[PDB]
Amino acid sequence: HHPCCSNPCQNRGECMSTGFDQYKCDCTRTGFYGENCTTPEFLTRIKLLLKPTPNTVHYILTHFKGVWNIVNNIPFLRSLIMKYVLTSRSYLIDSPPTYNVHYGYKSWEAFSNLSYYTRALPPVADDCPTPMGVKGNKELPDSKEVLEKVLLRREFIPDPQGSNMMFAFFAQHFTHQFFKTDHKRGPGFTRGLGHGVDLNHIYGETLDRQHKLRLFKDGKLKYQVIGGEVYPPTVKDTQVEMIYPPHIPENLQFAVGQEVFGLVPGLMMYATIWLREHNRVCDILKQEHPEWGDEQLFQTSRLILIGETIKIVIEDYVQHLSGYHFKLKFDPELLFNQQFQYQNRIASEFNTLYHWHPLLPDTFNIEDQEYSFKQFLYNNSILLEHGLTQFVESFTRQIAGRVAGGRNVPIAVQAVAKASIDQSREMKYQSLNEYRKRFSLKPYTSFEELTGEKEMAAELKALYSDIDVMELYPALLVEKPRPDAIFGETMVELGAPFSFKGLMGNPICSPQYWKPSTFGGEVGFKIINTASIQSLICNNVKGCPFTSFNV
Amino acid sequence: HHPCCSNPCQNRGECMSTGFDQYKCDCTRTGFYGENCTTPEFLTRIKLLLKPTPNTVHYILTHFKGVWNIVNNIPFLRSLIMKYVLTSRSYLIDSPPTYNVHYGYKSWEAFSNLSYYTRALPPVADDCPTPMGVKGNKELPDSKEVLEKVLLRREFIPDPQGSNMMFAFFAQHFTHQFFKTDHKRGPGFTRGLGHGVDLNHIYGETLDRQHKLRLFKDGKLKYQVIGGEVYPPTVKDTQVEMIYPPHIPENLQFAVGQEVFGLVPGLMMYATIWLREHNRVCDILKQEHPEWGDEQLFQTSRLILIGETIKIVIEDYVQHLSGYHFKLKFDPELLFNQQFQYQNRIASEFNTLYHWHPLLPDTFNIEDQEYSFKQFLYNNSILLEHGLTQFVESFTRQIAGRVAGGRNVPIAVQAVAKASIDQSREMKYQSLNEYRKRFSLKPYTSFEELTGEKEMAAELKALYSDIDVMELYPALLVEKPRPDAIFGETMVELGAPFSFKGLMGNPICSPQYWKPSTFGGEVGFKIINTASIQSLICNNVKGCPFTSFNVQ
Ligand code: COH
Ligand code: COH
Ligand SMILES: *[C@@H]1O[C@H](CO)[C@@H](O[C@@H]2O[C@H](CO)[C@@H](O[C@H]3O[C@H](CO)[C@@H](O)[C@H](O)[C@@H]3O)[C@H](O)[C@H]2NC(C)=O)[C@H](O)[C@H]1NC(C)=O
Ligand SMILES: *[C@@H]1O[C@@H](CO)[C@@H](O[C@@H]2O[C@H](CO)[C@@H](O)[C@H](O)[C@H]2NC(C)=O)[C@H](O)[C@H]1NC(C)=O
Ligand SMILES: *[C@@H]1O[C@H](CO)[C@@H](O[C@@H]2O[C@H](CO)[C@@H](O)[C@H](O)[C@H]2NC(C)=O)[C@H](O)[C@H]1NC(C)=O
Ligand SMILES: *[C@@H]1O[C@H](CO)[C@@H](O[C@@H]2O[C@H](CO)[C@@H](O)[C@H](O)[C@H]2NC(C)=O)[C@H](O)[C@H]1NC(C)=O
Ligand SMILES: CCCCC/C=C\C/C=C\C/C=C\C/C=C\CCCC(=O)O
Ligand SMILES: CCCCC/C=C\C/C=C\C/C=C\C/C=C\CCCC(=O)O
Ligand SMILES: CCCCCCCCO[C@@H]1O[C@H](CO)[C@@H](O)[C@H](O)[C@H]1O
Ligand SMILES: CCCCCCCCO[C@@H]1O[C@H](CO)[C@@H](O)[C@H](O)[C@H]1O
Ligand SMILES: *[C@@H]1O[C@H](CO)[C@@H](O)[C@H](O)[C@H]1NC(C)=O
Ligand SMILES: *[C@@H]1O[C@H](CO)[C@@H](O)[C@H](O)[C@H]1NC(C)=O
Repeated sequence: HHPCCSNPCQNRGECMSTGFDQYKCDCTRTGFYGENCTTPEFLTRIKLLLKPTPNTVHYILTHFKGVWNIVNNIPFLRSLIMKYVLTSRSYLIDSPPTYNVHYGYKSWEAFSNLSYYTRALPPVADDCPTPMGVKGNKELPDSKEVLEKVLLRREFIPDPQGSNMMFAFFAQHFTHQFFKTDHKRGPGFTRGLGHGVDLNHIYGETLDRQHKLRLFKDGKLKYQVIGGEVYPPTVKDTQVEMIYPPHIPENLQFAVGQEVFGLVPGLMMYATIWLREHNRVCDILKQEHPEWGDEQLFQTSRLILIGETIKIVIEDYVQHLSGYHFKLKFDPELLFNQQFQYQNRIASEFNTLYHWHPLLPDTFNIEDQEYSFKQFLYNNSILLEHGLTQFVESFTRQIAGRVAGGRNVPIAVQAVAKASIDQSREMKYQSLNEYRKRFSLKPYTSFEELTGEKEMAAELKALYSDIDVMELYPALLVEKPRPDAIFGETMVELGAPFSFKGLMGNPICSPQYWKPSTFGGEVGFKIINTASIQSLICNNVKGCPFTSFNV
Repeated sequence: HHPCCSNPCQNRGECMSTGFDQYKCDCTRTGFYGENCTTPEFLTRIKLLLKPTPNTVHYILTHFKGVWNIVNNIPFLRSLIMKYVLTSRSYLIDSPPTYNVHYGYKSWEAFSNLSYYTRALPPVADDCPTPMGVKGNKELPDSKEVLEKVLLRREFIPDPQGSNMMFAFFAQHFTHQFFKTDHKRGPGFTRGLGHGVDLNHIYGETLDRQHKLRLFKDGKLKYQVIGGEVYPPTVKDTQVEMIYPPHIPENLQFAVGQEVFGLVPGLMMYATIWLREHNRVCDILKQEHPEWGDEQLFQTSRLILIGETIKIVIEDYVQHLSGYHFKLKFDPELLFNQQFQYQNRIASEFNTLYHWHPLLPDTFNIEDQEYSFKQFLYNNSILLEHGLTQFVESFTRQIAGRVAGGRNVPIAVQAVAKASIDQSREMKYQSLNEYRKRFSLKPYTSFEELTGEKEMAAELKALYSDIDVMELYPALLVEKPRPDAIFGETMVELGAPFSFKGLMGNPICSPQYWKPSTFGGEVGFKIINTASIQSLICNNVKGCPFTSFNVQ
């Protein structure tokens, strides 16, 4: 079998076979040397002794509110701190991208083929004696057993950080522009060839699909008006393929950028909000530029909406998730003096970690109604009956479920949760602790240390036997959360690098794009730099209801 | 008409319409302010006072040969100079890329659509009152008149720098991996979706083509043996589509990565050399890794060959071309402490400036024979008859034409030269002087200053009237060359930025790829760092004939 099965190279060393049963480690630029890149250089010794742990930093960022208030109101310090956040996080990501499901060594095929998700760690070789390499049993524990013992919800565990349904559907809507798995090809393949925040979930992945969705007047998107209210246009009207059960009434077959968005009325809420926003921006730009044509109005609006999305994601969405007293900032200018690659490739593991199915409530509570999953799935009727105002008001009030801490996956989505385990096994994922080491974390030494608890830990110990073969996805959902937090350490420490890299790595953040002229002048530039989730809803929802990502 | 037609914004300022009759210039990070970004900031004033002109820097690099001999032997100093050559040139390129033929403003379509060539300068708007904007006549001069008066070869003018036929065909072979115009769509569109040095002209653009060219044993490419010599396989054997006229027999239909390489035996020469190199590297890698399979051997060989190619392009090809006494260096590590984007998008203007048709000779001289264009085109029998050794020996000593200086396009490719002018106009290119300002060069004030001469200058003046409506491509071919040199100023100052961006921007040059293990260990890595045109030929051509890019 492959000599690198045991994962012998440490500290980001590269393993290469040199014979049938011999390997070598390439310690180039790791700060380490020796056979396995474990002997630190003198400079690395001092860097290690002085580096605070992720949990220490977390404690500082979530405490001393009085100091942060001062720091937040001095732009020089705010910028300084945000600059460090962006750079230190992004440095953990290979960019240009490296491995994928089929390639555990660098290759031109792996670099150039955009159909693959990329990989932060190379897959376990096909001939390895063990699923995780050399450690553990000949098979991983049964998929269903792990799910039932440790993942499935008994009683609803609300998020202590206060995340609501506005946050939960935003997460789903937003991420489904870059997590679009090509199930025809396999779990390691993507249909999102733009690999980032391109807004294909609004505009369509292809030019053919985009042009069917456009009005070709004033830069706007097609729409229908039901009950005086503006909604996405119809499948029949546009000839835009969508996924719908055969029984859905013609006029509730809404056509939007992303094919799967008719599945959940919560996604159509955001789909409707964003379509209105685009046409609102068209109106603004037509005012500033009576001379512009349909095409330029459309493209400029799209760039503006990308900017708005990135702004909201950092300053409202990640801000909420973090729990920090420090106010995160969206400012491309922070990187203009830094080394940074304005490109992104979506990683399979980033897809895997974002399976936040525990966020889902037991029922979806609109106005006086409480809908079960069966009633809510594929029911755009609910959206038309209640309206966007009521949707926002209700979902702002409804608490979401806790992700870490264990046992909070709703049984309605049990098949999806199991699929996450099975597919990551098909894609030969390395172990939790291998991923922790990859992102500068200390490997867990026991199951009890993972869960901060005894019962689930005991169950897991019987199932996996060795902590060093525990699986990434299940561990993320059972991990001891931070104090009164939605996530545990591994979720934050892996997720933040991928996230900031996808956000800042956008062409619009690059110096030749980050100018008012790109967005139609100061007016369009202002729309981006003052965007918020509140103003998104205020501008596009009748009655301007209060909203936020917390209850 | 569009308010920005007159290109009012200077120094990289971006023009935006603010009404039917009005514009605004965005001067962000240009170092200038004011209505048209022409009022310099204080720091900018100092920088402009102490900045040498491209001409004086060229002088320094082409003189003081003894000084440069010392400099070339001081690793620290060589690194410092080479580092500045890379950075100062690269900042002239937009990366991520901006405009294209359909988009004079920034847009997601322009950014994300790999089928377009990008544009260093936005096209002239569709409703502008003149082709160049506001200046000059309603119509440009007849391109046939321009071609005939100042472009067409009278007597052959040899290159003073001594470029040979090895250099001319290497240029053609190398660049045709990334200049692959999509004629079914138009001249602003490409088929090279990799936009750089991916070696698709060897391995194929798509995975289907690659798999048909591969042997699936030992990482190797399919081949055939003719008279004990290794050549590419046939169309019949691979089912690989190639462009060949009907009269070409089955056995002479060689199949290579790039569809058009059957056109020219000089191209098929390099195709055969590089196929041999691939299979040679596979042999070496199998010796180091008897445990590896076919797929890893193929892929790792591809990565090494990409390395070899960049190494050769910088240290042999650009070196010869530059005329410098300073030794250029391929070293990715020079950029590791620098702000640099490891990505590339091929620019339409880079394609246009690379139409070096004056390089071509009147006849192709192999051993005893002198083949006309008609006898040479599509005639791979010439290659089998003489062999690679005689091809290398013959092309090494045959001189190429001078590109700049006028009247040196061979009449055989008359139609191709005219097409370069026509297509430029079709793609709504801005004027020569606009492109010069775009690259920090002084605009020419007269046709005489452009040509350094009187006869062609006056003909051009009668055709164009105004120096500010002179077109880019004709100007490059008529421009006053540097002393005893192949190119004029505009060719080098536009060409170099596009070039180093394409070479260093390649993912293998990035810190995570530039490691011995990417290339299968220290042996594989050393193949890259010791690669040269001579060694490529020595290892792959029987007898190891001597070669270089100059006649000597
Ligand atoms: C954080 C947002 C979020 C939530 C709340 C969520 C909870 C829900 C939910 C309840 C309303 C429904 C009806 C769905 C339905 C689906 N989810 Co999500 N999943 C979410 C983010 C994801 C991710 C991540 C994937 C995997 C990527 C993929 O398959 O495209 C996913 C995939 C899907 C798929 C494709 C099948 C597969 O193989 O994964 C279906 C169907 N969906 N999930
Ligand atoms: C620098 C290398 C080089 C040389 C020596 C060269 C000299 C020669 C030559 C002598 C052997 C032959 C037979 C050809 C034949 C052709 N050249 Co070149 N051209 C070259 C680089 C180009 C470029 C640049 C173009 C523009 C279009 C493209 O490459 O897609 C070109 C285009 C072509 C085309 C049609 C494509 C188009 O213009 O759209 C033909 C036919 N060829 N040319
Ligand atoms: C990058 O831009 C290319 C040029 O715009 C584009 O190719 C174009 O695609 C359009 C729309 O798909 C094609 O137009 C089609 O229109 C109707 C659809 O009903 C059909 O009847 C026609 O057969 C036709 O295919 C054009 O053919 C084509 N335009 C060209 C070649 O100039 C690419 O699609 C873009 N690339 C991506 C990835 O989006
Ligand atoms: C910056 O813009 C240019 C536009 O090219 C210039 O406008 C020109 O000024 C001429 C007089 O110097 C006028 O005849 C005419 O209005 C205009 N020319 C053309 C061809 O449109 C502005 O003067 C200049 N502004 C500044 C402040 O320098
Ligand atoms: C580098 O790593 C290898 C493998 O991880 C180490 O070799 C193993 O060490 C353990 C000691 O706990 C033994 O049980 C194994 O049998 C050893 N051999 C193999 C082939 O796995 C090696 O010691 C490390 N080298 C250094 C210098 O630290
Ligand atoms: C990217 O990779 C995929 C998978 O390797 C390629 O799809 C394969 O293409 C071959 C030959 O074209 C088919 O025989 C296989 O069935 C495909 N594999 C699948 C569908 O999983 C794909 O062609 C590559 N993309 C590009 C642009 O080269
Ligand atoms: C591909 C484009 C990327 C878009 C970004 C998508 C999602 C961002 C949100 C969550 C990512 C997952 C975990 C990060 C959790 C908290 C962030 C705060 C940590 C920090 O700030 O230190
Ligand atoms: C994808 C791009 C690949 C690179 C293109 C390959 C070769 C470029 C060769 C010539 C380009 C035009 C003019 C001359 C360029 C450099 C000469 C020395 C100038 C310098 O060094 O200061
Ligand atoms: C409500 C749906 C959840 C079904 C899970 C039951 C199957 C897994 O068995 C679990 O064993 C655990 C031992 O620690 C018990 O604490 C759980 O109650 C039990 O569910
Ligand atoms: C041999 C010296 C070249 C003279 C320069 C050409 C001047 C115009 O010669 C033109 O070029 C072509 C050449 O066959 C012909 O097709 C045109 O009919 C002819 O007008
Ligand atoms: C559809 O949703 C509506 C709410 O308007 C509800 O009355 C109905 O029962 C739902 N239908 C199904 C099949 O769930
Ligand atoms: C092709 O070249 C061969 C030499 O190998 C020569 O004999 C023949 O005449 C040429 N064919 C044509 C059509 O010019």
